[PDB]
Amino acid sequence: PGQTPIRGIFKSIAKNMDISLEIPTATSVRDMPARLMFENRAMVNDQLKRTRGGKISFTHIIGYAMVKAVMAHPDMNNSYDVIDGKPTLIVPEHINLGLAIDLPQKDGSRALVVAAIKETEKMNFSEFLAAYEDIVARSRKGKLTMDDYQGVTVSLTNPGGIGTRHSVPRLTKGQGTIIGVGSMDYPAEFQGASEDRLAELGVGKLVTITSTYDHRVIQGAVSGEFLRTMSRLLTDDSFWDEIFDAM
Amino acid sequence: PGQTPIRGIFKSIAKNMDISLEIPTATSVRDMPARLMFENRAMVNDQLKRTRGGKISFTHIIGYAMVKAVMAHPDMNNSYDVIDGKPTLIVPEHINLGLAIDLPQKDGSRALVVAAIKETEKMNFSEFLAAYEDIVARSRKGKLTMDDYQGVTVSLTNPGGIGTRHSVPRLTKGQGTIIGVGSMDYPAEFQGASEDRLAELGVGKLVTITSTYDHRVIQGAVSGEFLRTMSRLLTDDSFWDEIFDAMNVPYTPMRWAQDVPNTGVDKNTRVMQLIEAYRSRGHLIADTNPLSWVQPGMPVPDHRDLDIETHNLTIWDLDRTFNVGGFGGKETMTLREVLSRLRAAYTLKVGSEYTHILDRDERTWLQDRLEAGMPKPTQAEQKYILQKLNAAEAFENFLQTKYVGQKRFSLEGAEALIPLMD
Repeated sequence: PGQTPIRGIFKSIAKNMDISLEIPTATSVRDMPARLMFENRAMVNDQLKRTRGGKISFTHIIGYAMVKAVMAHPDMNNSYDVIDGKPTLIVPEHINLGLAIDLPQKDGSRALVVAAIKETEKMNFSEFLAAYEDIVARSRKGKLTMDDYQGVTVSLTNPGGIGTRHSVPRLTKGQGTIIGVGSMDYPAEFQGASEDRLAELGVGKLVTITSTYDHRVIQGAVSGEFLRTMSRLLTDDSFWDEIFDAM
Repeated sequence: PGQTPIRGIFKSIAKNMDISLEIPTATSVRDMPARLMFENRAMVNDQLKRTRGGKISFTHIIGYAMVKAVMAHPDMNNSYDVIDGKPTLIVPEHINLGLAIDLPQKDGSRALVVAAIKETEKMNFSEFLAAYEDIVARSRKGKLTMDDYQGVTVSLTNPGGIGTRHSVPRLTKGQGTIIGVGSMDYPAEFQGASEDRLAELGVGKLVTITSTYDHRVIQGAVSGEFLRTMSRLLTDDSFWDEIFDAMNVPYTPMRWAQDVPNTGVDKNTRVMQLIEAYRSRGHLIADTNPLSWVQPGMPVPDHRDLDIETHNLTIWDLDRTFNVGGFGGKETMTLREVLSRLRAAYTLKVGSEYTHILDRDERTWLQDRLEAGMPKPTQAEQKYILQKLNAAEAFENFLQTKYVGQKRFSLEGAEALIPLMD
């Protein structure tokens, strides 16, 4: 009980959130079928088991879909800055994707950091999976450099791990959009029904995806079209042929 | 039409909303099943009706759950301030819960104010309900002081009263989070379906809860875990045992489970087995003891036969209809009505044992008279019972007063013997 100064990484988190108050933001929300993800993921993991490989996750698949969507709609990768006292649009060279890694510290307090997968627009699924697992692996062993925390152009967060349905997050300075992935579960009006009855009707599972963007450089129509493309890819013949070919 | 200056309480509301522009905020949204709330609330209100008490609401239950959740995740009670020009985290002593009371004024314009229930982390449900009703009562009579509007640490709002599904509200300076409660209703794709069809499928009702927090001192993971805990409590065995214990209700609470298929032994067979169990063994849970006393060294008999789980039935069967074979003078009935009748006949102030009798005509005579119930007595009859009770107690007290040491073997404690013999 009482007052105590903020020190350390926590002070840095506080200062950045204060700076972020000068970004005008809007949000879009869309819900998508998730049945084909479950099925096709199971098929890939059966192949890996016989070849004594690993295991792919839902974040891997949604991550790759997000990259393909940004390529289809490049405006989602731009940002805003005032340079020499004039308004300016900034168009980067690469798509660098930031992952929200929740890592406990030596003290015993959780802190969130964003590490980057770099040069993602010249990768196939095999290459993408390797880069992802590289960042995660080095984080646990404590071998991340200062270069890994620089140059992020677009971010991904996953509040659906705990079981949140969707969120409205904050955007940090230097980026144009942040994407959020919600719970993959039956709606709550069906959480007491029998399996037999759900199977008869033909009820599937959901995933809800959000987009929070800077309104000085991205308009609503672009954000909507971005989410429509992601919805199409996760149920598309050509998308799953690429992944199967590569694995 | 035109321009007019803002004056009064409205000017204060305007100024505070302008100050609130300097808080960085984020929001989380989660949807939760609400069937067990409906069921267990009905059971509590039935107890209060017989004891000429009041009525509990959904805000009371969600309020109490919210307090328990903040205790489990204390970071949700903290706030931010700059003191001597340095950033600072503030950790309060108590959990003071603010209620959004919409009260019309003398003028005829509605205004919203936040009053506080104080020191909530050292309360049980009985105490909590009293404090809640205290604040509400004094608000209507216009007897709130200035101390009641100070020291709020966390707030609760209810936009679902009108029927809004969810909201994204503003956070005021001095707090860390605000919680919002949305509509408790079927989704809009089911608002034209039949009751019969919804009952067959097993569709329940929702409640959507939101959390808006200051991101300088609370992170997203904490907010998510907070909502996960609230979801677990509202469907938890131990949570509903506390509430039932505190309100003095004698039954076991309804439990949470999945709907089961009508396979193997049919469900009509199971409802007939439940009727037989209450007729045979219902006296084991009847309200026949004036004291709340269990003798420490005596064995307690098993009475698992009297809960619907042992007969493979669930909350999802309560509004379905079954063949009951003349029970209650009806050929067909719902499981809700069956349970109601059984409990009224075999679990109140009279407990009966008669199923061991071998003759069929004897059994039927007793069964018919115990299920019809006790007829309502006239006023003359009622006054006659009061005269006899008075005589009994008065006689004992007279002898006590006039002959103190003398041995008499009193009937105090058992004065109902006189009207029974009469």
